[PDB]
Amino acid sequence: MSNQTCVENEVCEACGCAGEIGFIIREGDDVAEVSLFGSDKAHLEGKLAEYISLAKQVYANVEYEVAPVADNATELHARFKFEVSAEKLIFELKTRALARLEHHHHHH
Repeated sequence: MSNQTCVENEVCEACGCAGEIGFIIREGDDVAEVSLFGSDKAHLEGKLAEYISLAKQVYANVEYEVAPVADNATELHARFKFEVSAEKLIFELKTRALARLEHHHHHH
């Protein structure tokens, strides 16, 4: 609960035996990762609906999958499948801007 941060990264993944059964979408250039966070799952689900709208807009019949998320997870793990890496940069740019609302100045 220290005021100053201090996350230990050092070694990560690899030989981590993290999981064994296949269920998530195979990683590749045609796959993109999305990380969203908020007050809780309820708010993430609402914001998630908007994220999908952009996905369909950028790519028609877009496919996506969401891994297990707890109610107090505060974070949502989702993946999207497009056709080229560019879609990830354009989709991620608009998706981040949507949540970060960096478009235009103040509302008033």
